[PDB]
Amino acid sequence: SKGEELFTGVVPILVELDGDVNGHKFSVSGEGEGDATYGKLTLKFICTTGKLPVPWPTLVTTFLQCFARYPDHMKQHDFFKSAMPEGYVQERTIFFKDDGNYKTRAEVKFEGDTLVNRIELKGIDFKEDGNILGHKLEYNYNSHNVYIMADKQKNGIKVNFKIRHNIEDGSVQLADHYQQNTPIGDGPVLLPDNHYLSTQSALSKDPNEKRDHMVLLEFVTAAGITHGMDELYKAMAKETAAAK
Amino acid sequence: SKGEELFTGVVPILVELDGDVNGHKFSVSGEGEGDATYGKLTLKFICTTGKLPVPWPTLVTTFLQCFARYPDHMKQHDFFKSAMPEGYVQERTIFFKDDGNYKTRAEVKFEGDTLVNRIELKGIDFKEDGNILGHKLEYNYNSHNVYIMADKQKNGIKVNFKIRHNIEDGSVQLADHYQQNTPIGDGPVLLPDNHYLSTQSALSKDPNEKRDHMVLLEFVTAAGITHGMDELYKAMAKETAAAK
Amino acid sequence: SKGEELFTGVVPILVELDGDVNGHKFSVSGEGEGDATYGKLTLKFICTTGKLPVPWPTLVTTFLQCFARYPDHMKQHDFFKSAMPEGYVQERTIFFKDDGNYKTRAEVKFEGDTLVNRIELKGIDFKEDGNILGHKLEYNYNSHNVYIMADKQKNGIKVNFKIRHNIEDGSVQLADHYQQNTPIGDGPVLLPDNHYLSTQSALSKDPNEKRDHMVLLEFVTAAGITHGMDELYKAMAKETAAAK
Amino acid sequence: SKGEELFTGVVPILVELDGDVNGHKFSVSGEGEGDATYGKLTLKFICTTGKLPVPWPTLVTTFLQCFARYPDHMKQHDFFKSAMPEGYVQERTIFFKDDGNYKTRAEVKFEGDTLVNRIELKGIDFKEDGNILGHKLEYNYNSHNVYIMADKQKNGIKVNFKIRHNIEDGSVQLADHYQQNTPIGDGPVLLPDNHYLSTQSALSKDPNEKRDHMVLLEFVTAAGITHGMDELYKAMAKETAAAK
Amino acid sequence: SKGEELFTGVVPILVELDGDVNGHKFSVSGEGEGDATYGKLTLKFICTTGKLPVPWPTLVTTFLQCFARYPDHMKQHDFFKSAMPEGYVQERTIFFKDDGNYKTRAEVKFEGDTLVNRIELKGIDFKEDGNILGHKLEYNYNSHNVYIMADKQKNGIKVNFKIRHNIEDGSVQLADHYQQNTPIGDGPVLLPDNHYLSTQSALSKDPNEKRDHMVLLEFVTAAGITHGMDELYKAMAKETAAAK
Repeated sequence: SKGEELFTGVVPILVELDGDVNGHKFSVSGEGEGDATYGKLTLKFICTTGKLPVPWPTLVTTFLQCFARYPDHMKQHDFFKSAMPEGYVQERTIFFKDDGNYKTRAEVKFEGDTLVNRIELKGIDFKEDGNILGHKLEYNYNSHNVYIMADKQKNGIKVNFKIRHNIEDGSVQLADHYQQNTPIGDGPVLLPDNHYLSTQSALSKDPNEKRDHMVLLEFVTAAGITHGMDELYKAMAKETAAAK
Repeated sequence: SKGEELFTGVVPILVELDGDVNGHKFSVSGEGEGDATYGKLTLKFICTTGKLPVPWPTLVTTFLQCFARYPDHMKQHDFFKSAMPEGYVQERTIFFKDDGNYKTRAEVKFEGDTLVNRIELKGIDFKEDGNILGHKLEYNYNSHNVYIMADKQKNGIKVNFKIRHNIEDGSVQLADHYQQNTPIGDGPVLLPDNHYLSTQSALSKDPNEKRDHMVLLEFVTAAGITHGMDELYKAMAKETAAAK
Repeated sequence: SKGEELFTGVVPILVELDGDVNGHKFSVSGEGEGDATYGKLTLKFICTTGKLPVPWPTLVTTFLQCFARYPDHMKQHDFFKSAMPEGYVQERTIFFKDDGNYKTRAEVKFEGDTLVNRIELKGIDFKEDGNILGHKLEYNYNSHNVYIMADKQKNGIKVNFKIRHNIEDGSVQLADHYQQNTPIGDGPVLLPDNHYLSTQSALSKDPNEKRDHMVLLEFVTAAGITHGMDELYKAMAKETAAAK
Repeated sequence: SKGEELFTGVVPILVELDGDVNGHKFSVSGEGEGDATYGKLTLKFICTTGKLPVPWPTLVTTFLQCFARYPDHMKQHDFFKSAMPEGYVQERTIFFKDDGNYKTRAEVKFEGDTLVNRIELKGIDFKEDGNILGHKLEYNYNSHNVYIMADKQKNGIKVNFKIRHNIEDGSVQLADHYQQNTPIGDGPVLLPDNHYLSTQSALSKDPNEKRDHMVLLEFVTAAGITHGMDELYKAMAKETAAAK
Repeated sequence: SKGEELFTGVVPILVELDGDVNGHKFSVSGEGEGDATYGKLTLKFICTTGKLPVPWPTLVTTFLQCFARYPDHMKQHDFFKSAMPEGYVQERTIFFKDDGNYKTRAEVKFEGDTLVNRIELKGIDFKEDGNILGHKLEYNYNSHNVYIMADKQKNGIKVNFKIRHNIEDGSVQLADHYQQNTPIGDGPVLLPDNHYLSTQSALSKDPNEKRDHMVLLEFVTAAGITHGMDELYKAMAKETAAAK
């Protein structure tokens, strides 16, 4: 598509979030850059209202899947870039097992050269003695699979995945993500066949930063559709010998 | 600074210009809004004296750099907002290659909630057979780099840049801009280190408007100072593996 | 309209008020200037009968909406200037919650180069132990919205708004304003569609002045009617990329 | 070393090349996978600028020696994997006998899970009537020996080899390769003793692909250092009988 | 056949095994070379997971019958080489008398110049006080006969044999091997008549090796089909005299 051409180089990113979790109001601003050619993301997030009332790892998925690397054979399955520059609405409900939930609405689009992610988040039913409000999550991040299917009825996609959050004691806190993406523009988009994104993330701190913050490095590659060239490679491997 | 806090939301803008180019007297009034959080400007200019005697693209730079987006790591380099609300004087000489020049003086400041840009312009030595008085400039606008340095002696900044004006035949008309900004108030300002602003502009017409006018959409982002976190991101990229 | 042309520059203002509040007779004379191009008002009021028997903030709204700034796209909604120079009658009833009321009649018109506001005020049913006659109002002023609708039957406008008066203890004293304006002249006027005025005011004292007085600085901008150019700006923002 | 552990499974590969040969600008993007356990490489290259201005076989050596299979007894001689994940710089000059030369600079490293090869190529002094710009090379590939020595002075390796390119008429076009590899990271690397890599390659086309492209299947095994167990095997062969 | 031509010289071998015996997980990697012209095999196996949980002699048969020497008169009976380079699947159940069993699945094929044997092994019902988990097997190996018959129904062969494992006390532990081989490719293979392979093996240790390992030297020759030239040799032996 035309949208994919906007991602050939390094694109500046701006993330803005306004949240309420059990009545605790907070805001986060993030800046960084993305290089979709390598499915790469480098971002630094600052809590602009003081101390973040929830663990930073609970916000990773909320805080730009258009920066995923789609292999050549699978380029037609990239809904995210096809919706650009007009962008898309990304909606989620995140159910933390035996705890509360986050409900988010975001708009991801270009504002000049910048790719902007503006998010509204509401969290409810969190337990004061639980892992989230108890800040019992390790400051690290697992590798996940993000499952994508077309949602023809809504001219978009339905996305589902379970994130694993390591807890201090060695247990694992699960968060079930129900997601849907819909284009903002009225133009045609690419609707994909079933596939997935393979994610990997590193969390760190900027030693110079005094504000409550998170440094995120993330790599995302699409997978799940075959390139159906196994029989070609097999023929060549034979040919290696057919003459030898 | 305190001034930067005046730019967190959408700010109404009012622009007023009085000009004389080779004795042709004209006035322009502009209205719009700015959202510095996204380095974004939306303005509509009307020539209130009839037909504009010069091409609209020659007036773009004259017709609010306080609406630029300064990345978090570079906020201390934003002279423009630090001078607010008292404002600043912006002076330029614009030398059109092989043609005349414009000399401008403007005062940019708040008047209540409105950010006001009041400008005096004098143009001389323009050739009647030239690109400017000949109206040979295409109604479009290029992307430029605006170089900024501190001017400690004047408690302000010195700004320099060359704009490229596309001509009907495919040639390019250059305009060398020499600019200086000085605070109006007696309070301390932020004096920056060398950096630049990256600009992008779109010119259009309001199909309903009968008066001679210009619709301008502009995005400006500051750049040039590093965030010096390349070695941190490198350490995390290693760590991605150090345990894997 | 023709009337709007009388407001292009700085216009001198003269305000004269004669009042009776619970039988306390007083008079106020004000002088200043208005610059409607910037929706700006600068006035100094003197109580010419001695000590003012009521708090100065209760008289702010009574003591020239023709000095409001109407955006270009909304100029046809400016009743106030369309009635000039003949002027208009401005009538109000101001109901102070759990206290008395003011009933005012004013004539706003040009007398030579001067814009004159002559007012008759009667206040009744004020409580001697209340906030008004008790002088419990803070010497400051809030920002309000003044709602305007056409009153075709009377060839004028109906105006309604609630002012918030900060009280010493931190409570807020409300004053419900019911207003109507009718032209003095027999000529056609501009009757508007529903809109509002956004007001902001600063109260201060002249350190040299020995008389009971008030210094007022006020900015008023009309709003509420869209410029319906959001879809144009959206097209340009796309075009920014359509070629890039 | 630690780096060798990154190659135990199937690793995705991404290759990006930007070239200029006698002023003809071109770019190539390649994707595939490597399984160093079997010294195996499967890659598909696309010319993203249109028609490739040179024969595909001239680019094979330029377009990931870390995927070579080092026998157990020789694992300490694998510089390529020891430099990972930080990676290495690979520089070459390729002198085509009686024709021009290519000068290349590449960076081979991990970007998340992907092994990336980014290359800059400049070709000069090619003859318009010659085998290269004449496209007289057969679309096939010979088996070669790649000679490796330590370069202690540069903390890397020096590599030298001659490739044989079959020409339409039955002649053979030689290309002398002068190569050097240097680590990107500041950590210790394995510096080898003299050895070689034995290469075998098959070129094919994807019958479904409309773009100018090349499918490559390649096997590389290190050799040249003895396992010095010939005398042990000799003793066992004797023992086979010593009791019989 | 064509496949036999791949075995005229020394062929490098790579063996990879993943096993589970009574829940003990282990892996073995082997490297060596084969010279089928002389029915000769030289291999060194390393346990890559630590200590091997079973005796090395129990794994000999699991850890490349394509390296057998078939006499000239019997070349048509060599299924193993006829299946090359595509290779074959080799499946076994090995029943250790009065003890557990191993079930194995292997794929034997060329990967470039290397002959690869990749094996999955599962062992169950082994007695903790028995010879296998008790490590009571002598580190030596007997000479056996491997009986081969065509399996037309499966386009392959059925193989059966009993191995003799010397025990510390002088007893002999038997292992009944039930084997089947089926081609991986869809091309025709040589299906043999009934015959056998005569095997001889020597086990040793590499005195320099610190890892748990096994050095294997093995010779295998096919037999069982007569060359039917006994009557010719008899005629010549007569002729020796018929003239003398």
